[PDB]
Amino acid sequence: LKNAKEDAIAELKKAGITSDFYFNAINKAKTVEEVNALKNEILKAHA
Repeated sequence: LKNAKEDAIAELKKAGITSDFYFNAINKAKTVEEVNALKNEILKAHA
């Protein structure tokens, strides 16, 4: 769970997401699936 969130946040920075409640959802993410869900949702949303 630890590094997953960091890779997600990093990948968002790569995607071009600099909006910080999303970083603080990802850091609150209870499960890895939820981490991925957030990342994929944000990506698809901005896409």
